[PDB]
Amino acid sequence: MSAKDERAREILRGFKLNWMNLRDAETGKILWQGTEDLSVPGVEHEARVPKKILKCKAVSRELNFSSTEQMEKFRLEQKVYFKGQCLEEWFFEFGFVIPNSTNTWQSLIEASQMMPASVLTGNVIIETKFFDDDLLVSTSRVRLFYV
Ligand SMILES: CCCCCCCN(CC1CCNCC1)S(=O)(=O)CCCCn1nc(C)c2c(C)n(-c3ccc(C)cc3)nc2c1=O
Repeated sequence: MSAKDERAREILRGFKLNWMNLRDAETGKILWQGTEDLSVPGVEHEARVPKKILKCKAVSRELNFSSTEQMEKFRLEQKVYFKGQCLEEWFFEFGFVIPNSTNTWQSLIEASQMMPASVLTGNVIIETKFFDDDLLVSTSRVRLFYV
């Protein structure tokens, strides 16, 4: 293959998403805790989160990942699909990743066009594109329910 395909596969085979917390950015209280690897591609993951998260002005997303491979510029492109059409796009950059390292990464998700939980629940899918700089490594998807 292009050998970039092989590098991308190398990075993916050595990557794990170990845990993720979603916090109310006002209090730090944990609204949702996940220990399963919801970055695995080729599946449609599901996350059931408390509907009150929709009333937080901001959510602090704190995750922990491991990577056997070095990355020059680990970053995410995330698309929020509502009823199959892109509603919002998020961009987050981690930067350099030491080979065989385990790293905690905090990002703030900030807010309007806010719809009720009954409308959003089961109709929101987050597509996450995992890049090292300009190299697309993987794409994973999670469907959100607001309970
Ligand atoms: C227009 C908005 C409509 C929809 C609601 C917006 C979403 N809301 C945001 C708040 C903001 C403040 N106003 C209220 C709403 S929300 O419901 O609180 C999201 C909680 C967090 C959503 N989330 N969930 C999971 C499970 C994620 C995973 C697995 N990965 C991931 C990371 C790295 C890799 C490699 C792969 C995947 N990233 C995830 C992620 O971002």
